Amino acid sequence: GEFQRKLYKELVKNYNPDVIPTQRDRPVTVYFSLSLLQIMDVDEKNQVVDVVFWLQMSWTDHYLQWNVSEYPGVKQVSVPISSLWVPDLAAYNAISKPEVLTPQLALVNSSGHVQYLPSIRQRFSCDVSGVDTESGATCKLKFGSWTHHSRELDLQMQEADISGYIPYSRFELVGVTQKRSERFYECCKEPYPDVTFTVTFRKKG
Amino acid sequence: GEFQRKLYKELVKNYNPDVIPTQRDRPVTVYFSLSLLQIMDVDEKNQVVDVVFWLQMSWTDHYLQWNVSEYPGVKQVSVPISSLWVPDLAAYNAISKPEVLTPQLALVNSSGHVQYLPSIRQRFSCDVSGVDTESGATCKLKFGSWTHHSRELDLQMQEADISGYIPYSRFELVGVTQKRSERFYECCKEPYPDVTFTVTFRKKG
Amino acid sequence: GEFQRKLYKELVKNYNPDVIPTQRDRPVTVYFSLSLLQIMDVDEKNQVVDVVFWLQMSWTDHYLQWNVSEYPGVKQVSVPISSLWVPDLAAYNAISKPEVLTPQLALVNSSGHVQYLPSIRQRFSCDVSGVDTESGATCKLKFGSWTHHSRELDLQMQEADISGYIPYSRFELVGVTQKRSERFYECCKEPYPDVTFTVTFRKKG
Amino acid sequence: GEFQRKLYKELVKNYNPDVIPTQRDRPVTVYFSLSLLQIMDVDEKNQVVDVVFWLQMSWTDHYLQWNVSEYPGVKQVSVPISSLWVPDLAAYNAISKPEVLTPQLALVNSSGHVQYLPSIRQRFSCDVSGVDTESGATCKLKFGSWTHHSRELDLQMQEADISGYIPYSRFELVGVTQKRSERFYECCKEPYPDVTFTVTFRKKG
Amino acid sequence: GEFQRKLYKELVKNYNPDVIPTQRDRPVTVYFSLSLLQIMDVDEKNQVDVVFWLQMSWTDHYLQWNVSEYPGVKQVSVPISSLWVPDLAAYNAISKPEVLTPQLALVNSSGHVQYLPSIRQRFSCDVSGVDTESGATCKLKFGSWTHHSRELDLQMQEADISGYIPYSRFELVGVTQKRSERFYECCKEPYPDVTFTVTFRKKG
Ligand SMILES: *[C@@H]1O[C@H](CO)[C@@H](O[C@@H]2O[C@H](CO)[C@@H](O[C@@H]3O[C@H](CO)[C@@H](O)[C@H](O[C@H]4O[C@H](CO)[C@@H](O)[C@H](O)[C@@H]4O)[C@@H]3O)[C@H](O)[C@H]2NC(C)=O)[C@H](O)[C@H]1NC(C)=O
Ligand SMILES: *[C@@H]1O[C@H](CO)[C@@H](O[C@@H]2O[C@H](CO)[C@@H](O)[C@H](O)[C@H]2NC(C)=O)[C@H](O)[C@H]1NC(C)=O
Ligand SMILES: *[C@@H]1O[C@H](CO)[C@@H](O[C@@H]2O[C@H](CO)[C@@H](O)[C@H](O)[C@H]2NC(C)=O)[C@H](O)[C@H]1NC(C)=O
Ligand SMILES: *[C@@H]1O[C@H](CO)[C@@H](O[C@@H]2O[C@H](CO)[C@@H](O)[C@H](O)[C@H]2NC(C)=O)[C@H](O)[C@H]1NC(C)=O
Ligand SMILES: *[C@@H]1O[C@H](CO)[C@@H](O[C@@H]2O[C@H](CO)[C@@H](O)[C@H](O)[C@H]2NC(C)=O)[C@H](O)[C@H]1NC(C)=O
Ligand SMILES: CN1[C@@H](CC(=O)c2ccccc2)CCC[C@H]1C[C@H](O)c1ccccc1
Ligand SMILES: CN1[C@@H](CC(=O)c2ccccc2)CCC[C@H]1C[C@H](O)c1ccccc1
Ligand SMILES: CN1[C@@H](CC(=O)c2ccccc2)CCC[C@H]1C[C@H](O)c1ccccc1
Ligand SMILES: CN1[C@@H](CC(=O)c2ccccc2)CCC[C@H]1C[C@H](O)c1ccccc1
Ligand SMILES: CN1[C@@H](CC(=O)c2ccccc2)CCC[C@H]1C[C@H](O)c1ccccc1
Repeated sequence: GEFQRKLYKELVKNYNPDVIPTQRDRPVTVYFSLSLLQIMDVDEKNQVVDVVFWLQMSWTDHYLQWNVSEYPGVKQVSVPISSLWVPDLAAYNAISKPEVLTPQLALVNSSGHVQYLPSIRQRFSCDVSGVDTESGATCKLKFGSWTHHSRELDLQMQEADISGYIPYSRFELVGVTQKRSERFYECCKEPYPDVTFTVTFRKKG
Repeated sequence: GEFQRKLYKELVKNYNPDVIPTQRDRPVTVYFSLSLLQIMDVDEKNQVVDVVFWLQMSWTDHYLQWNVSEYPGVKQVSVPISSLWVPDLAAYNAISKPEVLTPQLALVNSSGHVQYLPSIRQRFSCDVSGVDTESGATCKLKFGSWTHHSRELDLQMQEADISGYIPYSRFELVGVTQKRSERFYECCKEPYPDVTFTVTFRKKG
Repeated sequence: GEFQRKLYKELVKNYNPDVIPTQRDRPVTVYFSLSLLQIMDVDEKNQVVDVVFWLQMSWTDHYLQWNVSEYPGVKQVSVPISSLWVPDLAAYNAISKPEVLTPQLALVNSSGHVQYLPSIRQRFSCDVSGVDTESGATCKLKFGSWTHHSRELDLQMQEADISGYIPYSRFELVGVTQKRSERFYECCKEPYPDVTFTVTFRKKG
Repeated sequence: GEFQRKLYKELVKNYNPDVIPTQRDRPVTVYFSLSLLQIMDVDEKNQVVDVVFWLQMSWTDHYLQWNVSEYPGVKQVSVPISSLWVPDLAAYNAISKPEVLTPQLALVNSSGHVQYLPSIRQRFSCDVSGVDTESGATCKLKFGSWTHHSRELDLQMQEADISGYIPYSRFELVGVTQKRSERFYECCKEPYPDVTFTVTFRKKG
Repeated sequence: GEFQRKLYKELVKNYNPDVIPTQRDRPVTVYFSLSLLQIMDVDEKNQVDVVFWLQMSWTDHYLQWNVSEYPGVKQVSVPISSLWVPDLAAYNAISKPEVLTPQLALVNSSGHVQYLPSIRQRFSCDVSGVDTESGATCKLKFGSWTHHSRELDLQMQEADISGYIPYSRFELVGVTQKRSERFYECCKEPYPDVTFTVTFRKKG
């Protein structure tokens, strides 16, 4: 429709995707979830794990809301992420650039709530020593904002999800636990929240 | 291509390729089919298939129609996909980005019917255990829109053909099946359709 | 440079690189040749041949012509292919993207004749069964417009060249034949021409 | 506050990111530091070392400061590095392109002080012969500006950090030492500074 | 600096990087040299890998300024996007060049440009004699892909083997350089190429 086209036009007007959408007194709450899909490979020589996982990120961008009466049918839109602000979450212990497997698009409803849900393949540093033992190996996948502290970006975990782990992998996914931490570095005065997903796994047999 | 040069300007005038071209608010019906060309490799350790395949996607974009009496010779135009809306179809169980082998061009006729026919190479998660057996290994290649539900994008399948499959391959096709489904996700209130290409194959011998 | 600079401004003005420069009842004739330089590898398990070759494409684009008197001294210009229309030739049986090795520039003279001469590495589907037999293996490299039928794009062979084939190669180049075909598809009224290069080769024993 | 939005647009206004922000014929002082995270691999045949490290770069950009009373709650911004000048530091003995593992953003505070802190994977030419010996192997990681001399870009080093080295690597990090050098080249009229990080390491066992 | 900022603005004004800055209707003279830093690998089966420092320099008359008008500014560092660069091709490369260094050129007030990319690239070569005492000899052939010798005058400077790493498994026996001029039965004018010949053998 032309309404959806006017709306797309207006969402981008006077909008800078480099500007985190805070409102004074308020940090941007970003809800964050990682679903492990497949353990692609263990490098026992170089201490590396290769994983495929589904990230779920959502937050409210209040510069992106619209009155639905002015845009009758339009209740959500699908938008390329280059055109809006997205959390600068970094994989603290990645040793490779992420390979995004899915279309780089976000959903946005009329309250300005954004949902961005990439599927990603990425290699991480990990001690994979015990992978062929009963206890298994344990990898920490650690994520957090690279440039935004707690009072700018409040990173929130959502519940752990192993439901997506492929059942025919040569690795048995023993468990996944998660932890949110606020670290002080002393670059900065402010703490930076990070979310850590702890994956325990072992060779089947 | 004098009339052709005039047409190309009018088509891109006030056109936003981020916007799914609904009307009513009809879903855009998208016709989808996969023709399998070559099974490039099986990874029995990591459970992956490497395949080369030919997609056929077609849909009607109503903003892309013209009066043919106003452009005498012009029945059809060849257009970069970067300038028009294309379905955001994702391979749900891919573990690599799709590698597009063919020119990224679509054919558009005067009533707005678009055809995009890329040949593609891509790796998928798959249990390839029984590839040495006589019942062979079965891989599900699942495709669907990433951000559009049923009432926005009506994904319909067109019939499979295996005649494109290369005959001098080390794998033989034992079975092929396409099938459309409509599932709910924890996600959304609207169902999302998908098309699943199920292929069964084995080592020759 | 004085008139060259002004001429470059004019060639891109009112010019659309997406529009095939046909005229009513006049296809764009595209002269096309392949010169094999080296056979990098043969994959007998996966049925792939890895080749380096030089393509030579030439055609006339009447929108690219100019009056030499108006630009004295300027008889040809070197132009990035991104800025002019180029033939959308695809490698039909390629299983990888082409790796263009040379600068992506085309030479254009004042009557609009374009020459584009890329050196390319690409991998193709092929039955290399006979590579160690020295009746040899035979690969067919197949090329054609992906979106223009023969009354839009008139694909013409020119005599192939093997003088450039590497003499110290692991593989002995037995011979190369070329063939222009015109094939119909159940889809379209108009046939689509292709050029196929048949290369026969064998390991040096 | 929409003061962040106001500030960003002022920062990029009348600003060129290709221009090093010198004042008064005074050089831009760039403070530089390297923290070694992991030695991914040693290639003893081709004499290559593969490493992941964290660079710290900071400097003052006088064009990028703002009076904080004019933009109330804004004390620092997060900014894509393509919108501001950043040091063109190169690894002089790298044998691969640097792979940047983190978001390409820089922090900037109101007095124009910038912090850019990429984590990076890169391979370096290095004599890795002694890696099995007790004295280990020694690799110079040599960095400097590619195009700015001492009087434009005053490269200074802060102290390196081995506290980030992963404890479960197959290589023990014996030590990292750093040294700042400055030399004339016969090529150019002005001298160039460089910072070299000398890494000693051996195989556990 | 504010002088630099407004100088940059002026250099790119009306400037088209696609246009070889021929003046006059003589060539742009392009000075060209190669410094071998490391032989990374040989593929004796497929007959093929090196890391080298290219040096290129030429005058772009469009890029001159008067230093009186820009007091401090004697040279600037610009992205090579923003200016014309030689379309030099590696005639026998079998891979795309991986450019290791920042893509920046130096330009001085006379419009003299220096572009010194460090590059890793694979080349076709008969490496079969590599273990032998006579070694393997490889040719690295470079030249303009679209400009003939009266648009682009390719000239070679002396080669630098001082940068070759001493701890390589290959010993660098010798390097020579030659400028040639070839006519192709197609194109009126000749096209000049500079070819660096590299002889090297396995140590031990
Ligand atoms: C766009 O998507 C977002 C994400 O789904 C969506 O936002 C959510 O909206 C609901 C309802 O407006 C929010 O729920 C509210 O939160 C507060 C405190 O957190 C509660 O107090 C509210 O609660 C209720 O209890 C009342 C009793 O006094 C009842 O009368 C009332 O009915 C409520 O049951 C309320 O639940 C929710 O917090 C947000 N979530 C986020 C992450 O913001 C938004 O509505 C969508 N936009 C549109 C236009 O649909
Ligand atoms: C543009 O292409 C479409 C698809 O090939 C043509 O449409 C079909 O037309 C037949 C009869 O006209 C219908 O029975 C089908 O249901 C149509 N299919 C779809 C998907 O719409 C259409 O005729 C072409 N337009 C022109 C002007 O030739
Ligand atoms: C532009 O280039 C074309 C192609 O090289 C020139 O045309 C050829 O002209 C020769 C004689 O000059 C003929 O023998 C060939 O058969 C032509 N080839 C083709 C493909 O047409 C053309 O003359 C050039 N124009 C100018 C003004 O120099
Ligand atoms: C911007 O950041 C810089 C660097 O963090 C701040 O400066 C340092 O402050 C300490 C404490 O007074 C000094 O000892 C250092 O010498 C400063 N470093 C530099 C490079 O100047 C600076 O204060 C910040 N600006 C504002 C407005 O907060
Ligand atoms: C710009 O650079 C060129 C080359 O680096 C300078 O030119 C040269 O002048 C010296 C002595 O005057 C000669 O030995 C060189 O052979 C010259 N080289 C060339 C290419 O002409 C030139 O002077 C520089 N411009 C300024 C303003 O310093
Ligand atoms: C970037 N840094 C915080 C800011 C900060 O610490 C910092 C900033 C500037 C200078 C010095 C330190 C933000 C959150 C990430 C953290 C980075 C971590 O050290 C790190 C670096 C490299 C690999 C793994 C982890
Ligand atoms: C992408 N997602 C739906 C959209 C959506 O989930 C969603 C939308 C908005 C918010 C939260 C979730 C569209 C239909 C597919 C489904 C994805 C499937 O679970 C999936 C996830 C990861 C790998 C493979 C498959
Ligand atoms: C793309 N196709 C023709 C058009 C067409 O078929 C077509 C048109 C419209 C609708 C459906 C199909 C144009 C000429 C090329 C041909 C390609 C060949 O099929 C093919 C497909 C996959 C691998 C190798 C070859
Ligand atoms: C690039 N070079 C200087 C420029 C310059 O030398 C030069 C300039 C002009 C002409 C000839 C040489 C600038 C500062 C860095 C220095 C680097 C080193 O040379 C080098 C080159 C190649 C590989 C490793 C190291
Ligand atoms: C491309 N060719 C000249 C042009 C030309 O020959 C040519 C032009 C037009 C028509 C026919 C041939 C320009 C200068 C470079 C030269 C290169 C060499 O051919 C070549 C081709 C492929 C791989 C290696 C080398």
